[PDB]
Amino acid sequence: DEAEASKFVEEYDRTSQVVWNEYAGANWNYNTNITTETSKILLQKNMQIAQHTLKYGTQARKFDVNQLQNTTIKRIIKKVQDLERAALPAQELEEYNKILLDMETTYSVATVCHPQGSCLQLEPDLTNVMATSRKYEDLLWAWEGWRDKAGRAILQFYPKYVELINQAARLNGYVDAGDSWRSMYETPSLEQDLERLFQELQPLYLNLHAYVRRALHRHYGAQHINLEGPIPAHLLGNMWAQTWSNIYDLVVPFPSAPSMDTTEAMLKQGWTPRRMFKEADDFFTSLGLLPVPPEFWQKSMLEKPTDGREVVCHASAWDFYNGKDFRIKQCTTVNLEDLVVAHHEMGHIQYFMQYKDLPVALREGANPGFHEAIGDVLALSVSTPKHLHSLNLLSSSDEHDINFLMKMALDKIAFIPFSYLVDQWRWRVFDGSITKENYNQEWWSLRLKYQGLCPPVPRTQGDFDPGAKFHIPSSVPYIRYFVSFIIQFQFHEALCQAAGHTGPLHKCDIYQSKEAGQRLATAMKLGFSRPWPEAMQLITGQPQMSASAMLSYFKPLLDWLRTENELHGEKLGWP
Ligand SMILES: *[C@@H]1O[C@H](CO[C@@H]2O[C@@H](C)[C@@H](O)[C@@H](O)[C@@H]2O)[C@@H](O[C@@H]2O[C@H](CO)[C@@H](O[C@@H]3O[C@H](CO)[C@@H](O)[C@H](O[C@H]4O[C@H](CO)[C@@H](O)[C@H](O)[C@@H]4O)[C@@H]3O)[C@H](O)[C@H]2NC(C)=O)[C@H](O)[C@H]1NC(C)=O
Ligand SMILES: C[C@H](N[C@@H](CCc1ccccc1)C(=O)O)C(=O)N1[C@H](C(=O)O)C[C@@H]2CCC[C@@H]21
Ligand SMILES: *[C@@H]1O[C@H](CO)[C@@H](O)[C@H](O)[C@H]1NC(C)=O
Ligand SMILES: [Cl-]
Ligand SMILES: [Cl-]
Ligand SMILES: [Zn+2]
Repeated sequence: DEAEASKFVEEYDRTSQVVWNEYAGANWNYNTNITTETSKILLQKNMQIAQHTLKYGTQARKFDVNQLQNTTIKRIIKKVQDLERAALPAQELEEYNKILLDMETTYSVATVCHPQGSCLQLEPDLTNVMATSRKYEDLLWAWEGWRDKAGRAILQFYPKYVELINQAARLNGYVDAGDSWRSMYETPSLEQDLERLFQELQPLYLNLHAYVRRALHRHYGAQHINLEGPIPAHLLGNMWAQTWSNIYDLVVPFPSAPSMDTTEAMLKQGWTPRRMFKEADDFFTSLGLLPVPPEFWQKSMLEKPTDGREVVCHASAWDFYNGKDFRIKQCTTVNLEDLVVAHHEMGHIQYFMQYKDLPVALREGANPGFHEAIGDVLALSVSTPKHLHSLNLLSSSDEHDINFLMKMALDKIAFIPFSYLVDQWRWRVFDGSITKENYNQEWWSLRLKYQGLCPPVPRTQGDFDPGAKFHIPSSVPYIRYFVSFIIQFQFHEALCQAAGHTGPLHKCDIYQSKEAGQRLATAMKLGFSRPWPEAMQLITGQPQMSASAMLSYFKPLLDWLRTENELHGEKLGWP
């Protein structure tokens, strides 16, 4: 009995390595070269992996995991019993694969055109408009045009996708796809736990929101900003208003303090995408963590091809399940925002390398939020003024300190409500609370409730603004990012303590700390082998998610914001 189970998991492991490697290859070849041909081969590797999954999954279900002694084998088998989409009947599976492809392709190739003028892609053209334009109408053109072309085009697919992903979930024992996604945390209290964390971050977010609102009122005019209302969603420097640091220049706390736009210095000093990834590689090895293999530099796609290929630009990190081949696919622009993204992606690679010797079933983060957090933790240290000066991107006070904390808050704090709301919407869609008649309206009620944003153009029939955000057509869960943004501060706090930092958490730089590296490595090596609180304990010395570290980091800014907002009589929040 125990021996039949051990044999099954050995067979699953050897066979999955091969099939998954093949699938990954075909997926890569489509994502880096969208053609009718690579599309065909991919829809076919889809059948190969589904047949494997069905064969092994059917077998795994014949085991009574109740009767199994060995906890590693019990866990693998329990996981393999979940077939995901391979539980679907053939016709439904083919239909589902095709909608997924059609949605991701639609998003990745959408353009927004001036009439008898040029057509702009999201990366880089529209991204650059939203980051740099300070003209209401130009921002509006890009914000609305993107939703009209990408969002509206996804709407035709999305009800059918919901039906099929929910069907698959039920066939694997869940009540709907959102139940199956939440299950990845193995935490029955997840919903409650996440709300509590979100509530802890409200003082900070509301004070940041009010401060930024006031600054936007100063630039865009009184007739366009209601000081007691939501902020128009196209003014925050980002297509989704999910991060706000591109409007730092409008909101600087101490504009008299000498400053140097990082992005401008990178370009002035001839940085390239390769240099950006090498810098990240260097931070990892400085910690005693693993270097990316030679193969990574040969095979990765670190900038947008200029050779006529059409690609999925949206940055991602890829494991080919052979313990040797790891790659990033990103349409990298030379700027600080993408340096942070590069670190993020390099964290995923780091995780893949750390757990490469586990059985493939356990080759995941402790929970999905841990996978997202690793690269972000190193990027916190990278972003410090001291570290950017060491890279020759900054030439150099309480003034500079508050300025820095505001720059950081515009990314990290502004993202909290956005990252919370995405799957609050999708969970309700999947559980049937939001129908296709109310997709958009319910999105905007959440955008208002959590972020305090309004749409600058009233939405109409046929809009499907969630479709204009990559993870929606791509079927990538989002709550991981909310988790990540909380826990990355816990990890920074712990690692700073392990490295012997004293003084304010925000002045920590863990560059070259082997003590910090070792903490991270022990945790990453666990993969998915143990309940996530064990990885949390290895890093932090305690088992809980907690907002305390993020609050600690930002406390000097909280104080500064409260004093500033009070001085101007701001009314926090909106109706
Ligand atoms: C429950 O089952 C798990 C899984 O077992 C593994 O998979 C099964 C399907 C089957 O094929 C098993 O035969 C197979 O082991 C057991 O967990 C594994 O436990 C062993 C320990 O017996 C671990 O082995 C380690 O492997 C390292 C890398 O190859 C190796 O370097 C380690 O040794 C190090 O320590 C020695 C001490 O002598 C020292 O010389 C060095 O410091 C050296 O490097 C060590 O042998 C596996 O890694 C575990 N595998 C996984 C995937 O977790 C588990 O023990 C079992 N539970 C019970 C109660 O028996
Ligand atoms: C750029 C990044 N791309 C995602 C791709 C995820 C993915 C997953 C599965 C298949 C295809 C793509 C990731 O690396 O987690 C991303 O979407 N985000 C999120 C986002 O931009 O929405 C916020 C996260 C912090 C830094 C960058 C991270
Ligand atoms: C893109 O795919 C086409 C069709 O499969 C193939 O012939 C071509 O060589 C590919 N281009 C690159 C750069 O790989
Ligand atoms: Cl939107
Ligand atoms: Cl997730
Ligand atoms: Zn990620």
